[PDB]
Parts: sequence; C-alpha cells; structure tokens
Amino acid sequence: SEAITHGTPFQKAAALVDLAEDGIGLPVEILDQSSFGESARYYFIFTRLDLIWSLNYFALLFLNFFEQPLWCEKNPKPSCKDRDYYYLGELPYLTNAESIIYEVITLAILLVHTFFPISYEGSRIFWTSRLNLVKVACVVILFVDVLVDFLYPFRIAPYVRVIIFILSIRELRDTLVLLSGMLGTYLNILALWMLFLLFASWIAFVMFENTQQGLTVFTSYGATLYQMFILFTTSNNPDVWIPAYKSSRWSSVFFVLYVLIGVYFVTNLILAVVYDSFKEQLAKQVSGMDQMKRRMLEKAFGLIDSDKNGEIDKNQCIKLFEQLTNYRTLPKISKEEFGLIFDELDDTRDFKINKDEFADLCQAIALRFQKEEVPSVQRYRAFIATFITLIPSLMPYLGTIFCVLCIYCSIGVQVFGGLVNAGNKKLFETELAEDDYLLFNFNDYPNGMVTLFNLLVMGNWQVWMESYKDLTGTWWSITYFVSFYVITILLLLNLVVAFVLEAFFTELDLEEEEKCQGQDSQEKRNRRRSAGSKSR
Amino acid sequence: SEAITHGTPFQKAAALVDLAEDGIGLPVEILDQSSFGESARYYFIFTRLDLIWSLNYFALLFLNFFEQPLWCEKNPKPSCKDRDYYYLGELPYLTNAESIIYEVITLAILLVHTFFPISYEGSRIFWTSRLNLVKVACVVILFVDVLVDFLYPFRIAPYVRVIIFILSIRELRDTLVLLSGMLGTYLNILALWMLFLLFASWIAFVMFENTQQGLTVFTSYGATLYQMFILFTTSNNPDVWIPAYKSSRWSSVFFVLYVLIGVYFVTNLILAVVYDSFKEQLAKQVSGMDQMKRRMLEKAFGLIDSDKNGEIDKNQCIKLFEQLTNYRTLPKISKEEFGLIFDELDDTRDFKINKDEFADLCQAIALRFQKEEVPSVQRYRAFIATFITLIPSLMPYLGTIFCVLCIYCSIGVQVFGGLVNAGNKKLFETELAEDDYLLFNFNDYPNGMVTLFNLLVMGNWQVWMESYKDLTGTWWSITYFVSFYVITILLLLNLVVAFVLEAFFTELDLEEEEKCQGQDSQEKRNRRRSAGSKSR
Ligand SMILES: CCCCCCCCCCCCCCCCCC(=O)OC[C@H](COP(=O)(O)O)OC(=O)CCCCCCCCCCCCCCCCC
Ligand SMILES: CCCCCCCCCCCCCCCCCC(=O)OC[C@H](COP(=O)(O)O)OC(=O)CCCCCCCCCCCCCCCCC
Ligand SMILES: CCCCCCCCCCCCCCCC(=O)O
Ligand SMILES: CCCCCCCCCCCCCCCC(=O)O
Ligand SMILES: CCCCCCCCCCCCCCCC(=O)O
Ligand SMILES: CCCCCCCCCCCCCCCC(=O)O
Ligand SMILES: CCCCCCCCCCCCCCCC(=O)O
Ligand SMILES: CCCCCCCCCCCCCCCC(=O)O
Ligand SMILES: CCCCCCCCCCCCCCCC(=O)O
Ligand SMILES: CCCCCCCCCCCCCCCC(=O)O
Ligand SMILES: CCCCCCCCCCCCCCCC(=O)O
Ligand SMILES: CCCCCCCCCCCCCCCC(=O)O
Ligand SMILES: CCCCCCCCCCCCCCCC(=O)O
Ligand SMILES: CCCCCCCCCCCCCCCC(=O)O
Ligand SMILES: CCCCCCCCCCCCCCCC(=O)O
Ligand SMILES: CCCCCCCCCCCCCCCC(=O)O
Ligand SMILES: [Ca+2]
Ligand SMILES: [Ca+2]
Ligand SMILES: [Ca+2]
Ligand SMILES: [Ca+2]
Ligand SMILES: [Ca+2]
Ligand SMILES: [Ca+2]
Ligand SMILES: [Ca+2]
Repeated sequence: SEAITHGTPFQKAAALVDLAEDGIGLPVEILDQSSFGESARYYFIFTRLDLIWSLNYFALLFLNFFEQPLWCEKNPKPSCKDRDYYYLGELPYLTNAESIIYEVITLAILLVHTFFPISYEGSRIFWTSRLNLVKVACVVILFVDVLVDFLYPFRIAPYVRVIIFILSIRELRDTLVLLSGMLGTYLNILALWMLFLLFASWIAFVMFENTQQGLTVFTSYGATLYQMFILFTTSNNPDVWIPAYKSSRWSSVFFVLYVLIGVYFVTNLILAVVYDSFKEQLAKQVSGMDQMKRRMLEKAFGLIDSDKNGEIDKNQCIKLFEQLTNYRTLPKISKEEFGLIFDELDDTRDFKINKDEFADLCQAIALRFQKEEVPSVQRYRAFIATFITLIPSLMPYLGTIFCVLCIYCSIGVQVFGGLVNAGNKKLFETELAEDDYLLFNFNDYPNGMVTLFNLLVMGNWQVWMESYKDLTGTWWSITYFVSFYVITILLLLNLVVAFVLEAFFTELDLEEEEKCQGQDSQEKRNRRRSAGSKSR
Repeated sequence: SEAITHGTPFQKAAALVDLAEDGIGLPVEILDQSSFGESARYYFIFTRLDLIWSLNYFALLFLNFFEQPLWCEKNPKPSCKDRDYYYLGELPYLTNAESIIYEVITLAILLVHTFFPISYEGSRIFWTSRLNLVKVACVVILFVDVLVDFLYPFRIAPYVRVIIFILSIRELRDTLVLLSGMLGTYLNILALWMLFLLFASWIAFVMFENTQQGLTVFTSYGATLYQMFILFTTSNNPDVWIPAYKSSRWSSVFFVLYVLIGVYFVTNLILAVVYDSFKEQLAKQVSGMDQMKRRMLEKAFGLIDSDKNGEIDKNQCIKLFEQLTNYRTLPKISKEEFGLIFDELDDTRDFKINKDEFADLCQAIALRFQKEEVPSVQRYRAFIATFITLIPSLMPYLGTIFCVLCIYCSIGVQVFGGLVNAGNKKLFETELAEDDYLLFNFNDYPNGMVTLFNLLVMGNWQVWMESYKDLTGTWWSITYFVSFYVITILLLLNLVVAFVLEAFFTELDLEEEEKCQGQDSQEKRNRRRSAGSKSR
C-alpha cells in the first residue's frame, strides 16, 4: 500500500521505482547521496526525512522574510516626536522584548535546515560545497545580530534575511543562476544604452544652450543627461520640452524623434537581447536538468543489471511495468513500445540491449500513459491556457523581483529614512507635496515596499526621484533610482516579458500540434518532438 | 552598353535578363503584363515607363499628404479673433487663392498616375481590379472638393489625401494587408482584454463603494471602468488609489496586484498574440512573394523553350549564363552547380532540367555571387546589425502609424477644434492649464499632429483626455482617446515591438550561422536554409 518509506526495503526490482519515480517528477537526490555503492544507507534514510519536513522549512522562510515589515525603522532613536505617525504605516513595530522571541524561533529552524545534509554528506563534502558555505555564513551573521541585539553601523540583518530566502528555495536559486549567465550579455547592452543617453544628451545640450530651454531645464550637462534619461523612460514626456517647444515649434522634431528612437527602437532591442539571452540560458538549465535525469536513470539501469555488461534483456524489462504499478495487463506493451521507441536494435529476437534504450523508455511511458496514481472555448483557449499556466510559472521570476525589492527597500529605508517628516520645509515644495504623495514614503519598511512598486510600474516614477534629490540634498540619491531602473529592465524584461512570450508559444504549440498529433497517428511518434522543440 | 529598357529588342537571350533580373531584385511585372503571348508588347513599353517616372510619383504623394499641415483649420470662419494666434502654431495657412494652385498641380499627377496602367491593361481589367476602383473613387472625391472649393458638411478631402497615400506606396499597402489578416485575431484579444477591465472595474466598485475611495474617484461604475482603464495603461498609478490607501493601507493589495496582472501578464500576452499573429501573416506575405518569384521564373523558362517539352538544354544554360553577365570563367560553373543544386535529374549526361531545377538555379547564382555591374566590434555587432537594418525596415510599419495619426488628427481637429481658446473658462481649471500644456492642442492640423505623438508615447496621456471630456462637455470624447489606444497598441505592439524582436533574430542568426557559414562548406548548400528558416 504505502510506498513512501522505501530506503530500508529497496529490493533490486523495488529500488527501481525509487529511482524511476524520481526520474519522472524530477526531484533531486544529492550527488553524494547518488554515488554510493549501496544507495540505501542511513544517508538516504535521513534524506527523505528532509523532504518530509519541507513544509516546515518554507514556512520558516516566509517567517524570516516577512519579518522585516513588522520591525522597526532603523532610526526612531534619534527621532523627535517618536510614536506619532508622521506618514508612517499601520503595521506594528515589534519591540525589543518581542525581538528575541521571533528570531530564536526563526534560527531554531534555520540551524536545523542548514546542518541537516551533514546527515547525508561527508563533512569534507558539506563544507566544500560553495553554495553551502554561503548559506552557513549567512546564519552566523544572523547569530551575531541576534546576540548583539540581546546584549545591547547599520545592522545587516535585513539583507541577509533576504539572501537566506533566495538560496533556500530552489526556484529562486535556479532563477538567479540565469541572472549570472545573462549578466555578461546585459552589461554590454547596458553599455550601449548609456552611450545612447550620453550622445543624445550632448546634442540636446549643444542645440539648446542659448535658448529658453537651456536657460530653464537644460542648464548644466549633468542636468541634460539627467532629463534625457527620464525622457527615455517616457515618463516625463511633454514637460521636459515645453519651453523648447514654446520658443520654436521645430524643436519637437528633435524630441519626437529621440523618444521614437529611444522607446520604440532601443527599448525593444534591449528586450530582444534579454529575450535572446534568456533562450540560451534557459536551454542551459533544461539540459542541466536532463543530465540530472540521465544521471538518475543510469543509476536505475545498473541497479538492475547484475553483471554490469551494459544491457538489460526484454524479460528483465517486462518485470518493470508491474513494478511501475501503471497499467493492468503487461505483455501487450513492451513489444508494442519497442517499435514505438525510435530505434530498436533487433540484435536478439526479443530484447533491445543498451543503456540509452532504457533512458528513453522510462521517459516514453511518461508522456503517454500517466497511469501511476499513487494512493497516499476554442476562440480563447490559447490565451487562458497560458494565463493559467503563468500563475505558478512566474512565481520564481516574480519571486526574484520581490527579493530585489526587499533589498532596495532595506537600502532605501536606511539611506533615505525619516526625511519626509511633517515638518521638513524642503518637502512642502517638492513634487511629493504638490502631487500629495507624501506617503509612498520610505519612512518605514512597508511604506518603502509599496513605493518601489510604483517605481516598478513607472507610474510617475520621477516624483519620488526628484524629491529625494532635494530631501537628501545630494545628486547621489539619483543613483538609487537609476540602479532600480537598470536592474529591473533586465528583471522586468528578462524574467517577465521574455517569459510570457515563450510561455505563449508553448500553449500555442500544444494547440497547433494537438490538431496534428491526433491526426498524424493513433500513437505518439517521438521525433516530431525532436523537430518540434527546435522548430521555433 | 546601356541595357536599361530593352523591351523593344527582347530576344530569346535579351528578354531573359529582363525576366532574370526582375526575379532577383523583386520588382513587379503586372500579371496582365505577364500573361501575354509576346510579353514585350506595346503594353510592356509603357510599363517600364511607369517605373522611370516613379520619383515623380512619390514626390507627389508627399506633396498631397504634407498638404494638410499647411492648410487651414476647419473653422476659422465662425471664430472671433481670427488672425491672432490663441495657442496655434507657426505654420502658414494657405489661402483660397493658394488653394487651386496647389491642388490642381497635385491632381494633375494623380490623374496621370491612376490612369496610366490603362496603357498596359485592358479596360475590362483596369476597371475590374477592386484596388484600382478604390484608387479611382478616391480621385473623384478630390475632384469634387477641388471644384467645390473653386466655385464656393466637414469637407472630406483630408481623409482621402491619406488613403491615396496609403494605397499608392506598395509597402504601406503591403503592410495594411497584414492588418486585415491580424484583425480577426486582434479583435478576440481585444474582446478578452475588454472583459479584464470590466470584471476588475466591478470588484473595484464592489469593494470601494462605501469608503473614501468611492466617495471621491469611484463614484459611478462608469467612472471606475474609466479610471481602471487608465490604471491598465499605468499612467495614472498612485493618483487613482491614494484615498483608498490613505484610508486603509491594506487596500494597496488590490491595486498593486491589479496593475501587476494588468501590465505584466495581460499586456505581454496581448503582445504575444499580436507577435504570433504577425509571424503567420508575415509568412503569408513571403510565400505571396515566392509564388510571384516562381511566376516570373516560369516565364523565363517558357521563354527559352521553343519546344516547351518541360526541359531546357545544358548548352542553352551556359550561353545564357553568358547573357546574365555574371562571371568571367563560365564553363566551370554549370557542372559545378549541378552538384551544388541539391538534386540533379541525371537522366541524360547534360540536358535534363526541370522547371523546378531552374527555379533554384537562378536563385543559386543570386545568394552567392552578387556580380552584375549595372553600368547606368564583435561585442556590439548583433545589436547594430539590427539597429541599422531597422532604419529602412520600419519605414512601412512606422509609415502606417504616421498615416493612422494623420487620420486621428483630421478627425481630432474637426471634433475638437476651437475649444482650447485663450478665454474658455472651463479650460483654466483643467489638467491642460495646470500642467500648462495648452499647446498640444488640436486647434490646427500640426498642433494636433504632435499631440497624438504624446498620446502615442503615453507620456501623461490622460491630461489631454480628461481635458476634452471637460471641454466638449461629454463623455463621448473619451472614445476618441480609447480608440487611439486600442488601435495603436496594436500598431505599436505589432508593427514595432514584434518586428524589432524578429529583426534581431534574423541579424543574430546571420552571426550564429556565419561562423558555420564559413567553416562547414566553402560553397553554399541550399537545404540548410530549409533547416535554418523552418527551425529558427
Ligand atoms: C506575499 C506572499 C505571496 C505568496 C506566493 C506563494 C508562493 C508559494 C510557495 C509554495 C512552495 C515554495 C517552495 C519554494 C521553492 C522551491 C520548490 C519549487 O520548485 O517550487 C515548485 C512549485 C510547484 O511545485 P509544488 O508546490 O511542490 O507542488 O512552484 C511554485 O509554485 C513555487 C515557486 C517559487 C516559490 C517562492 C517564490 C515566490 C515567493 C516570493 C513572493 C512573490 C510575491 C509577488 C506577488 C506575485 C503574485 C502575482
Ligand atoms: C514628416 C516627414 C517624414 C519623411 C520621412 C521620409 C521616409 C522616406 C521614405 C521614402 C520611400 C518611399 C517608397 C515608395 C513606396 C514604397 C515602395 C517600396 O518598395 O519601397 C522600397 C524602399 C527601399 O527600396 P528603394 O528606395 O527603391 O531603394 O523602402 C523604403 O525605404 C520605404 C518603405 C515604406 C514606404 C514609405 C513609408 C514612409 C512614409 C511615412 C513617413 C514616416 C514618418 C515617421 C518618422 C519615422 C522616422 C524614424
Ligand atoms: C513585483 C512585486 C511587487 C511587490 C510590491 C509589494 C506589495 C507590499 C504591500 C503590502 C502592504 C501591507 C501593509 C499592511 C497594513 C496593515 O495591515 O495594517
Ligand atoms: C558619444 C559621447 C560624446 C559626448 C560626451 C560629452 C561629455 C563631456 C562633458 C561635456 C561638457 C561638460 C559641461 C560642463 C562640465 C563642467 O566643467 O562642470
Ligand atoms: C546612465 C546615464 C545617466 C544615469 C543617471 C543620470 C545622472 C546624470 C545626472 C548628473 C547630475 C548633475 C551633475 C551636477 C551638476 C552640479 O554639481 O551643479
Ligand atoms: C556607474 C557609471 C555609469 C555612468 C554614470 C554617469 C556618467 C557620467 C557622469 C555624469 C556627470 C557629468 C556631469 C558633468 C557636467 C556638469 O555637471 O556640469
Ligand atoms: C545582496 C546584499 C546587498 C547588496 C547591496 C546592499 C548594500 C549596498 C548599500 C547598502 C548601504 C549603503 C548606505 C550607505 C549610505 C549611508 O548609510 O548613509
Ligand atoms: C539587489 C542589488 C541592489 C544594490 C544597488 C543599490 C545601491 C546603490 C545606491 C544605494 C544608495 C546610494 C546613494 C545614496 C545617496 C545618499 O547617501 O544620500
Ligand atoms: C548604476 C547607477 C548609475 C549611476 C547614476 C549616477 C548617480 C551619481 C550622480 C551623478 C552626478 C552627481 C555628482 C555631484 C555630487 C554632489 O552634488 O553631491
Ligand atoms: C509614429 C510617428 C509620430 C509622428 C509625429 C509627427 C511629428 C510632426 C511634428 C512637426 C511639426 C512641424 C511644425 C514646424 C513649424 C515651422 O517650421 O514653422
Ligand atoms: C464579467 C462581467 C461582470 C461585470 C458586469 C457589471 C456591469 C453592470 C453594471 C453595474 C451597475 C451599474 C451601476 C449604476 C449605473 C446606473 O444604473 O446608472
Ligand atoms: C475599454 C474599456 C472602456 C473604454 C472606455 C471607458 C469608458 C468608461 C467611461 C464611462 C463614462 C461614465 C458614464 C457616465 C456616468 C453619468 O452619466 O453620470
Ligand atoms: C464599442 C464597445 C466597447 C465597450 C464600451 C463600454 C462598455 C460598456 C459601456 C460603459 C458604460 C457603463 C456605465 C454604467 C454605469 C453608470 O453610467 O453609472
Ligand atoms: C479611413 C477613412 C476615415 C475612417 C474614419 C473617419 C471618420 C470617423 C469620424 C469622422 C467625423 C466624425 C465627427 C462627428 C462629430 C462632429 O462632426 O461634430
Ligand atoms: C484610422 C481609423 C480611425 C477612426 C476611429 C476614430 C473615430 C472614433 C471617435 C471620433 C470622435 C468621436 C467622439 C466625438 C465626441 C464629440 O462629438 O465631442
Ligand atoms: C473603440 C472605442 C471604445 C469605446 C469607448 C467608450 C466611448 C464612450 C463610452 C462612455 C460614454 C458615456 C455615455 C453617456 C453619454 C453622455 O453623458 O453624454
Ligand atoms: Ca545484461
Ligand atoms: Ca524486436
Ligand atoms: Ca501635477
Ligand atoms: Ca506618466
Ligand atoms: Ca527542350
Ligand atoms: Ca550530371
Ligand atoms: Ca509607460
């Protein structure tokens, strides 16, 4: 009945479906847990105990990562008029008595989660893992800031509480691999983007240095790199160039052509690269998954074959479909599937004897049958097939961005803290006061979390920018809001706009071939997929 | 020497390069000019005379289509304070004496251009063409409005001066074919977009009706379909939902999730369809060009064969390779290209040619040699290979949109004419006055031409919209500015964003393959293009 616990039995025909199930649904057994001579030791007994308790672990992660909004501003301590909310937010701030209660519970599960794969890896393997020295070093930094906050800089706990949450889920770590391979392409297209703003902030400063434009908005060259940056974003379109329009009507020809080249030529070609870098980096992940599948099926192959000659006979395959617990009657399948597998050796009268034959067989049952069952509108179809596929497909690629904003909030709370006050006199002339944003704030953590969202939508995103270049007084605040743009024109065009285009072309292709596959043959022909995945 | 015209010689050897050149560089011979028994008749003498005078014709089209900005408002005649510019623009308005001078010169050349292919088509063919009746009916409407304006509604000349200009250039007419085939896909994705604003203007009206949101912005349901439409555009992001955030901070979760689903899920999937509809409609145009190329090469085949058995002789191929004027060493090519063409009949040793064999041979010399002589940074390359390709590739697809704006100006001048005055008292409370746009205006034609551009960039595009819902006093002005969105966030996601993605993937497969186009073989194989275009 219950096929959950299996490492302690694991017969020669039963420890197949330990490996043959995990090759289908694609989980991971660790490579140290895979390379054993026995492959059913107390390592593997303790390993599936990690996957049992997994719902405790993610519930710790969102405990640790939703900690930060409930917790105090960096500076209420120098602040005058502390408790009275000057545009703060309605969430409570957990007190110092409430501090050690919430972090020690959080570390009591993180210390279990980090030092658990010692129970199935060697200490020369665990400590030489390099995605796991990172995860241990993140714990010790939290263990400092627990005990420092107990026994009483800028307190780098809330940055580490993100990076633990990034590395601990596989999806957000699998995503972040792509953003390292894409980064060597994106920085070149960033470098030919900055050249576009610089060469066209020069002509916009050459042309208008005499007139009523350069008297008013385009004074210094550093305030035409800055303005023409915001025109590239479109979000300041007619306001930049009214007094160059009002003076000579012909100066729209500069500005209606720069935004035309800027937004409709370059911005699609930053999208084109970051989509074309995605297609190569996604292929490097999927082939990084099939070698994980082939390195599972090769374990399943040699587990059955006793002499390890390199082959398995037909009768030695017939016993597997019953071990699969898949279909009712056995002998009508394996000889039927032999022709269905694209190449049969026919060196013996019955068997096809290779390793690569089985590694395609166990996946060939997967696409067709789905008969395991572990007991424990045509007009609108291609749109809502994708649109419902994309609620869990963009949970990593919109989870990375929610982690990028949990960093910029935590930077942006600290750099830009209790400045929007009720009584800051620079504020009441800014664009925050006149547009009455005066909230969307940065004065706390969740005030900042929303504000980065409006900066992410680009809905009037320069109101916040040009206020904090006047509240902080420096032009160095500009680099907070330019780096949000740059990093999230990868992340909003990689991870989303390139993904939702490819996600449509799957649920197009599954509609364009479902008319073809059901009419081409009664059974599935495998190489049409070999020409179909490389088709577009 | 001079071999420009040569329809009057047109030998068995001279009229071949009449057909063999036009099959390469792809001009058009009309199908009535193609189906003749002689194919060099008194009709064909005049056909190449049409292509000689072609620079007169484009220069007339731009005369006819850049007429409109230089010409008067629809209503200066009821207007008080006529000559004094109340926010008008600096272009002159050509007078009634200047009327008949500029239009009769313009109509002197339409009547040439329209009734010229009578000189190479029958009058039962010219008048049964369904395009060439549209282009005649457009002339007669201009001939009315010339003679009406001479001998002294809304004067539908400026709409026809666009549609003549659309049909007369081939690329703007070739483009507009696609926008009819895409239209049956776009109206469904319009219809499921329209449902998204309706179902989410309902929940935003169910939820916020009691509170300080529905007291202030969300009063009627027609003013939440309207507001949540502008949130879909993002361009009104925090202003809509301040007093539903100021009241409860928890009600950003509605509005930061609706824009997230709106702009990052739907808007990419309207892009995905309109890109996917482009790929099919562009393929239907390119195969509409090869059957035009095959229907030229079959004329070249039938010109050579006097027997018309179905085959041409090899010695006849070689002496017409010489008439091609291609290369200096002739006889080492034809048997060399026999292997280089993917198939050879090989029925006799020399002379066994199919019509499909020659149909690639004339293409075989084209893709490789490029020798005719009509005498008359690795890091950044794939970006600027596209970015320089796209100055003439997006001239049709940004010429259609410049024609869509030349209609909406001409509509939008007439509906919205003299409203923004110096002394309209509704104006000086509107968003046009406070943001001081107040030009961007619609009071003339080129004031309107710019204003549709800012509406096209979406830079604060609702300032104009909510002004004309208060200047015209009705909510029917909204439909002017919602149709500009709907029709041209097709045309800016079809014709640009989908095109610039495909234009990258060509000029990136001419680099990914170009290392293989020099290392795999020194002489080009044709069937890698069968595996290069179908697979990428
Ligand atoms: C604010 C809270 C939002 C709640 C989002 C719900 C996320 C559900 C997570 C439940 C399982 C997570 C395990 C973590 C990753 C490794 C395992 C895996 O491969 O997942 C397979 C899993 C499906 O397989 P199964 O759950 O094992 O059946 O796919 C997923 O749905 C989760 C993928 C990533 C999970 C974390 C990333 C999102 C967190 C950031 C919050 C984003 C807020 C932005 C709002 C957008 C809404 C439109
Ligand atoms: C307001 C002033 C705008 C002036 C812009 C000038 C644009 C130059 C286009 C002149 C060429 C007209 C071709 C005649 C009809 C097409 C036939 C053909 O096969 O063309 C081959 C031609 C190349 O072959 P070739 O010239 O024969 O060597 O392709 C083209 O270059 C033009 C294709 C589109 C046809 C005209 C559409 C443009 C007019 C709308 C103006 C757009 C303003 C928006 C600003 C965008 C700038 C970034
Ligand atoms: C790409 C993702 C963007 C994510 C933007 C994050 C949205 C966070 C907003 C949550 C605000 C919660 C305020 C709590 C108010 C209360 O209950 O008292
Ligand atoms: C393609 C790049 C060309 C444009 C590079 C030009 C930038 C150099 C600086 C221009 C003049 C600086 C204006 C005043 C600066 C100052 O001395 O304070
Ligand atoms: C990526 C290109 C631009 C990115 C960010 C734009 C920054 C340009 C703004 C420079 C500030 C103006 C220089 C200060 C002038 C002064 O000291 O008076
Ligand atoms: C991280 C590097 C990206 C580039 C950042 C800015 C590029 C050059 C810096 C702009 C400052 C130029 C201002 C000099 C002119 C002036 O202020 O008068
Ligand atoms: C992923 C870990 C963090 C990555 C970048 C975070 C740290 C960059 C800036 C954080 C502190 C900078 C603030 C300095 C100015 C100040 O404190 O007044
Ligand atoms: C997840 C990566 C994010 C890290 C990049 C953000 C850091 C860039 C600037 C942070 C603030 C620096 C400017 C502060 C100006 C000031 O001191 O007032
Ligand atoms: C990735 C970030 C891009 C960099 C954006 C530039 C931010 C730096 C500011 C530019 C000019 C400021 C120099 C003047 C200094 C001052 O006035 O205090
Ligand atoms: C997608 C294309 C958008 C096109 C927008 C059209 C720009 C037209 C603006 C031209 C204004 C001409 C006024 C000149 C005044 C004068 O020279 O006297
Ligand atoms: C998926 C579609 C569901 C939403 C459709 C609801 C639209 C019906 C109109 C709602 C009530 C109108 C509100 C007052 C208008 C009036 O009577 O004047
Ligand atoms: C594409 C979806 C909507 C398209 C344009 C939005 C139109 C909704 C606005 C309706 C106006 C309000 C109805 C009038 C109310 C009244 O008479 O008091
Ligand atoms: C061309 C059709 C597209 C749809 C246009 C609008 C869709 C329904 C019309 C909106 C008006 C609904 C207003 C009812 C509520 C009210 O007036 O108070
Ligand atoms: C392609 C030819 C034109 C297509 C659509 C153009 C005509 C639609 C509207 C034109 C006039 C409508 C104005 C009516 C209101 C009024 O005149 O007061
Ligand atoms: C190129 C196609 C464009 C045709 C579509 C535009 C016509 C839709 C509305 C035009 C104005 C209609 C609303 C006018 C309101 C009023 O009378 O004040
Ligand atoms: C394709 C165009 C989309 C249509 C957008 C709707 C345009 C008008 C819809 C709302 C009009 C409100 C009806 C009340 C009329 C009035 O108050 O005068
Ligand atoms: Ca064996
Ligand atoms: Ca067999
Ligand atoms: Ca304002
Ligand atoms: Ca805006
Ligand atoms: Ca013959
Ligand atoms: Ca031969
Ligand atoms: Ca925008």
